Amino acid sequence: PQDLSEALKEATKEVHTQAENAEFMRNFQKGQVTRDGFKLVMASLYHIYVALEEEIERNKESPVFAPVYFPEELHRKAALEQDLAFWYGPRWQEVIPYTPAMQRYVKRLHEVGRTEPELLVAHAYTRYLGDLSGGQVLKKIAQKALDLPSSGEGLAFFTFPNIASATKFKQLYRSRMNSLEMTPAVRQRVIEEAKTAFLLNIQLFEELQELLTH
Ligand code: HEM
Ligand SMILES: CC(C)Cc1c(-c2ccccc2)ncn1CCCn1ccnc1
Repeated sequence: PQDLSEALKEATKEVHTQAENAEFMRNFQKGQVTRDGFKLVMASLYHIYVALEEEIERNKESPVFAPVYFPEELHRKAALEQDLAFWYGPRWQEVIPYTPAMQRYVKRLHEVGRTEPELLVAHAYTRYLGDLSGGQVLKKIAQKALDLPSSGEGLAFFTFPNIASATKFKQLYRSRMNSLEMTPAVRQRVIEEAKTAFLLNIQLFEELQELLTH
C-alpha cells in the first residue's frame, strides 16, 4: 500500500492470525484461562513494556521515532506495576517470572532501540495499536474466567486513561506513522520487524502454554 499503516496491517495479517491461533490464545478466547495463566501474561507484558518504553524514551527525539512519541497516552509500565502488586502481591518484584521467551523478546526490543532505532516503530505498532483494538473483549473474558473479588485492581493495563477515544487516537497514530519518511529499504525492514514482533509473541505464547501444562 501507500500508507505505512495500511502496509503494516496487510503484511502482518497472516502472522496476526497465527497469534490468534496459538493454543494459549485459543484457550483464552474460549474463556479457558486460569489465574496462573493470567499471572504469566501480566508478568510477560510487564517485562515487554518495561523494555519497549525504555527504548522509546532513549529515542524520543530521534527523527525515526519522534512523530509517534505519545508517552502520556500510551505508557503501560505504571499500570502493569499496579496490576502485578495485585496478582503477585506486595513482593512482586522479587517473585515475578522472567522466562527465556520473555528475555528473547526483551533482548530484541533493546537491540532495536540501541542499534536499529528506525525499526522501533514496528514494535510500538505491534503492541500499542494491538492494545487499543483488543483490550475490550479479552478483558471481559478475563473478568469472567478469573472471577476476581471487587477489589478495584488487577486490570489497569486494559484501560488507557489518557486516551478519550481509541478510534480517534488510532487514526492520529496511523497518521503520524504515515508521516515518517523512510527509504524503501527501511520500510521493508520495518514491515519485516513487525512480523518479527508477532513471532516473538507467538513464541512467548508457546512457552507459557508449556510452562502451565505439566
Ligand atoms: C500476540 C497477540 C496479538 C497481537 C500482537 C495483536 C496485534 C494487533 C495489532 C497490531 C492490531 C492492529 C491492526 C491494524 O489496525 O493495523 C490488531 C488488531 C486487531 N486484533 Fe490483534 N493482536 C493479537 C492478538 C489478537 C487476538 C487474540 C485477537 C482476537 C481474539 C485479536 C483481534 C484483533 C482485532 C479484531 C483487531 C482489529 C482489526 C481492525 O480493526 O482492523 N488480536 N492486533
Ligand atoms: C490477554 C491479552 C493481553 C493477550 C495479548 C497479548 C499478549 C502478548 C504477550 C504476552 C501476553 C499477552 N498481546 C495482545 N493480546 C491481545 C490483546 C490486544 N489485542 C491485540 C489485538 N486485539 C487485541
